Amino acid sequence: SEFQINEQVLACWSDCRFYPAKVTAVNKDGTYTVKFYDGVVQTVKHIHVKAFS
Amino acid sequence: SEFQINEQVLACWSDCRFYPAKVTAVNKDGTYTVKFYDGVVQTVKHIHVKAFS
Repeated sequence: SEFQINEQVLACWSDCRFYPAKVTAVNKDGTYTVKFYDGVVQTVKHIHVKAFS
Repeated sequence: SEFQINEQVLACWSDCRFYPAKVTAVNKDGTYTVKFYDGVVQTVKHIHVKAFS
């Protein structure tokens, strides 16, 4: 089951730590476009993100 | 003290884990160009890599 647009997830950043990011796009190739709080955007594989609570 | 070209370090990858990578370039802007075992190249800040241990 895929995370949905506008949904918050934990995404990995350059410091090898996870931060909350908002799914801005779900792609057919099995990736997500996510946006961190500071506006930084990145594309990541579904398996590289996880639930956030 | 900066890591040097050809020197190996631990670099962060998309799965938020560290893997051994070879420093292929030391840049004036304080970043490294590193190459993982599988040939994957990425540019990272100095503070985002650590001694290969």
